[PDB]
Parts: sequence; structure tokens; C-alpha cells
Amino acid sequence: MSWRHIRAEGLDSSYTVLFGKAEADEIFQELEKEVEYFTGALARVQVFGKWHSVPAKQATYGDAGLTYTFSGLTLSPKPWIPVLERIRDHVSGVTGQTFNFVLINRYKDGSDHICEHRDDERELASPIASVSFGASRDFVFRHKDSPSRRVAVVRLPLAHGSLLMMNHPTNTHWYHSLPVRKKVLAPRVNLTFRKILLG
DNA sequence: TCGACAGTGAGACA
DNA sequence: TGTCTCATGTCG
Ligand SMILES: [Mg+2]
Repeated sequence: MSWRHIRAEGLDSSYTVLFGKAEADEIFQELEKEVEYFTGALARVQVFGKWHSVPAKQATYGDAGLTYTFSGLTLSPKPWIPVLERIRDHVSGVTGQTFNFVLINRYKDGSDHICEHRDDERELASPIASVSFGASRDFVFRHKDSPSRRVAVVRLPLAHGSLLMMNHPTNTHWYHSLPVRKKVLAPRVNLTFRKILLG
């Protein structure tokens, strides 16, 4: 496989094109058709007098019997459906890793974005694999100390059919964003595969 | 609650 | 002047 290695102080990611266009088109259509997102209908749930947010506008699938936590609650993901198994297997096939969980986000146009954040490290093992379909969207890495010092910025279009692996310690020293882009009008679907520890 | 996203001011440039 | 990009406040 042909990989672009994105390297900098505390940043190890690599990027490749996982699926050719024909196949990326097919899979995208199947995703749009088949994935079931949480609606907005239920925002919060309260226990012991303290509220807890409930996932909205995302879908989670994973292995039977698995549980993950979210905003303090413990959930079960939907069991895998075939298009996701197909995608998981290609990722596995090209990295040597296994994954038991995927978080799917849909960005219906360039107004949908994600603000700077660092993944919830607490429940993970190991590399996060991010697979993109639909419209190309720029993805941005900013160092968590850049205020103290001035560290470089790294900017990467995540293209249709692509795979971005984020390996240690990329998620420890750098925040990530998917910034707004008005010019972009078509939707993007992103799949983030993880391995949730049984411990 | 605290996580997703609304809101906003500075700067760029058309 | 108008839209965009970058980098604290709110609320369910
Ligand atoms: Mg993330």
C-alpha cells in the first residue's frame, strides 16, 4: 500500500486512499442508505440528580456484548451490518489491526464541523482509523501548547475513499478540528474505528 | 453536567 | 462593505 506519512513534533499519522472511486461511490451510497443515526429527540438523561448528555446525530456499531461510555453513561452499540464489516476488513487488511467499534458522523455540508478537541483516551487501548466518504473536507492539526510556544500547523484534505490512521502520540500532543467550509455543499460521512478495551 | 454548537470580534481580501 | 476564516457563551 502507498502511504503519506504526516510527521512533526509529537505527530504521527498516515494517510492513504483505501478505495478507488467506483468502489468508494458504491460504499458511500450503501452507507447513506443503511446507517441509522441517533436523532436529536433525546438530549439528556438524569441520574443521582446529575444530567448526562446522550449521543445525537451519530451512529455507533460494534461487536456483540461490547459496551462503551459516553458523557458518563454506559451504552451498547448496534451490531455490525455488512457494509461496515466490509469497510472494517479493508482497514484491517491494510494495517494489521483489528477493531471492535465504529463511530460514524455525518457532515451534511460545510457548515457542519467539529471544533478543536482531543479524543477520549480513557476507554481506548493504539491507532484510531478514520475513513471518509463523500465530499473532501480539510482536517486540521494544532499542537496543544501553541499560549506557550508556536508549533507548526498541518492541514490535510480527507478525500473520498481515504483512510487516516492516527497513531501515538498524535492524539496526546495535538488537538484536531474539521473546520467550516462554506464553498463545500455535498455531504461527508466519516467512520472512526477503535478498539475498546475489555478492561 | 459538560459536550456540541451557537455566538462573536479581529483580520484578510474581494 | 460583504463574506469568509480563525480562535467564549449557552443550554438541554
Ligand atoms: Mg475526534
